[PDB]
Order: sequence, then C-alpha cells, then structure tokens
Amino acid sequence: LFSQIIWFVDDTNVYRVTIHKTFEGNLTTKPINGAIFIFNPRTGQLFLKIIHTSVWAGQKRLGQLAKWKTAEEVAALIRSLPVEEQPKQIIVTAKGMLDPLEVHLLDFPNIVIKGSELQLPFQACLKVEKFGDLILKATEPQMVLFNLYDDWLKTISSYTAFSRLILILRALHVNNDRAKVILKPDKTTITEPHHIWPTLTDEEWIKVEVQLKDLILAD
Repeated sequence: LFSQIIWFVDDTNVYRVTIHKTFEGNLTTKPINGAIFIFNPRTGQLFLKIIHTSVWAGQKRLGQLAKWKTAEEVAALIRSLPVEEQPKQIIVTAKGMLDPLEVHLLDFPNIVIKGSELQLPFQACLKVEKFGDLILKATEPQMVLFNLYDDWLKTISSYTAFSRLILILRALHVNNDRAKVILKPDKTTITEPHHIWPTLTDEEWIKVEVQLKDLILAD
C-alpha cells in the first residue's frame, strides 16, 4: 500500500434488514437502505454508493445478490472514471466478492483483485451520524464523495492516517459508546461540519490512538 491506485471494497452494509417479531409471533424481515464503501487508503478518498431498497424488488437470496450488485456498481464507477483514475488493485475483505468482481471486471485486465484477512469494518460508519442519516433518508440510489482523513495528511503520512482510521473504525465497531467518549477528550472538542472526525492536537491523537487500541484489545 501507499506506492498504484488501490481500493478497498466493502459490501457488508449493502443488504440490510430490520427484523421484527409480529404480534402473531412470526419474523418479518424488511430491507432498509444500504451502502457500498469504496476506499483509497493513500488519499483518504471514500466513494459511498447508497443502495436504495427499490433495487431489491421481489427476488430471493438477496444476501447473495448483494455481492453481485456490489461488483456491478464497482464496475460502473470504474467505467465513469478516466483510465488514469482507475484502480490498479481492488482488495476485498469478504471472500464472496472475489468471483463477482472477476466476472464484472473482465474488460479491465490491468486490475488485480485480491482477498484480505484485514479487519476494516466500514459498518462502523453507519454509527457516524453523517453517514447513518444520509443512508437512512435516501429515496433513490446515489453516490457521495468523502475524505475520511479530514486534514490529517497536512502533518502525517498516509500510513499513519490509515492506521488511525482503522483504529477509529474498529473501536466504533466493538464499543461504540466507549469509542465516542475516547474521541471527545474535552467539553470543547468539536468536529468541523465538513469533517468526519474531531479536531484534536497531535498529543491528543497519541492518547486517543492508544486508548482505541486498548479498547479493541479488551473486546
């Protein structure tokens, strides 16, 4: 990493449901909007493709079809980008993405697809209000761009920013409430409206990153 355009593709949050036990004692499973996360670990760029429930229609095995929908949308993004902006590698942390991507990317022989055992839980972003509300309230599919490193790269490397982001996502994933307290060390800690994460000093980030790591380890 950090040298070729690389994308991580996360399909975990594409097919989402609300499960409810009815008064008659049966489970209903009704889909809610999802999203694909496509992330550039060098620059911080996120493409968030929101997936509206209408795409599901009446079909079954939606969990399996989600992998295919994900690969379709990745290919569609690639086709909309000039060649020099297309990724050289796509990395997936879910093994079920590998074959659908292979089949969808046959026209892009330069693109290397590979699996990974890394823990990069973009589902934690559903717990960040910015992303959660945007996904919840969409009435149609759309793509939205974000910079998940805020202004960090002005003073730290991509490697350092990636490590910070991963710790934030994993901490949020394993213990949202405690993660959120660690990320607000002071009464006056704020997040800029165009930022994702709080504005913190270098020393505060040092203490935060140790605490996040300890929170992950405890769980």
